Amino acid sequence: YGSWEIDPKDLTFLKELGTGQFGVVKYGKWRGQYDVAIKMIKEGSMSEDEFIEEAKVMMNLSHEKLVQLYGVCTKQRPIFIITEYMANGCLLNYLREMRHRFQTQQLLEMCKDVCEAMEYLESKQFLHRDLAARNCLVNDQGVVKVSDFGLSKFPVRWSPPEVLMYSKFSSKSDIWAFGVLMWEIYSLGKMPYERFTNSETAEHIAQGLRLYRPHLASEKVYTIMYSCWHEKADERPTFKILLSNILDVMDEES
Ligand SMILES: Nc1nccn2c([C@@H]3CC[C@H]4COC(=O)N4C3)nc(-c3ccc(C(=O)Nc4cc(C(F)(F)F)ccn4)cc3)c12
Ligand SMILES: CN(C)CCCC(=O)N1CCC[C@H]1c1nc(-c2ccc(C(=O)Nc3nccs3)cc2)c2c(N)nccn12
Repeated sequence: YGSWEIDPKDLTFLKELGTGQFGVVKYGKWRGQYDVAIKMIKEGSMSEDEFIEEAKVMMNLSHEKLVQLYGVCTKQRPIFIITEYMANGCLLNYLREMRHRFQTQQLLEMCKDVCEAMEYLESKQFLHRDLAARNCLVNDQGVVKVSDFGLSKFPVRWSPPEVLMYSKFSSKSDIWAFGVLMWEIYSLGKMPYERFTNSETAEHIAQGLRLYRPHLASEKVYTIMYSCWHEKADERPTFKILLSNILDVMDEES
């Protein structure tokens, strides 16, 4: 993989962070100085050679609000993925930690960070295909970044009606999921439609049921997340519009 190939001799493992979706993740250093996360691609977990379109995606996409790939160690097994280190870990766990006592301006900033990454992915005509708080990470400064981008159990509770009924994926199904991710942020990590199963959620969504306004979301913030859930996909905003709406609310409320 040319310049993306990292020499595993340059890595030093400092602590196991936990079992990531797809293998063990560890905090470590590159050439003793740079902080990195090291994902060990689990042995025979998914397909490899042909499935390495995910590395082509990680190697061609780059944004300040996307978790950055630094390199790979593929001349060995298990394969290592070296990425930017996100000290506060997964957004969903970060939201659930009641000790942060978040103010609403901090929650809207988390939405803006994700919206910026998504406007960038929209501009490259790329679909995340699993946008949710579980796939976002938080760095030491509280900056949220989107990870596992377009990786590749179906995320029923983040899907619009046309996806659940017809597998109609579009930029608008990522808009819908983003509205659900804003709801996860403003509810401090509640499971969307927490009283329902996936099957009950799909039928209620087809019937026009929508997630309620979380207590911490103002009417203006709620209007932004609710605009992502229009039944007609063409009536949902673009990520550029959502970003301008979020910036307007931050200037007004803050
Ligand atoms: N960069 C990270 N920093 C800190 C913590 N991190 C965790 C924690 C694991 C334990 C759970 C538990 O608690 C918590 O906070 N969690 C988060 N995962 C990642 C992380 C590291 C690397 C990747 C990664 O390699 N992504 C990738 C890989 C592919 C590829 F190549 F394999 F196809 C394609 C697309 N994306 C993903 C997440 C990171
Ligand atoms: C050489 N000097 C700078 C040493 C810096 C220290 C260094 O080399 N480090 C520190 C951590 C692991 C290792 C490492 N980092 C990277 C990397 C790649 C892209 C961007 C980026 O920002 N890309 C963007 N693309 C578009 C927009 S921004 C940032 C970093 C790479 C790489 N491509 N191959 C091998 C090793 N690599």
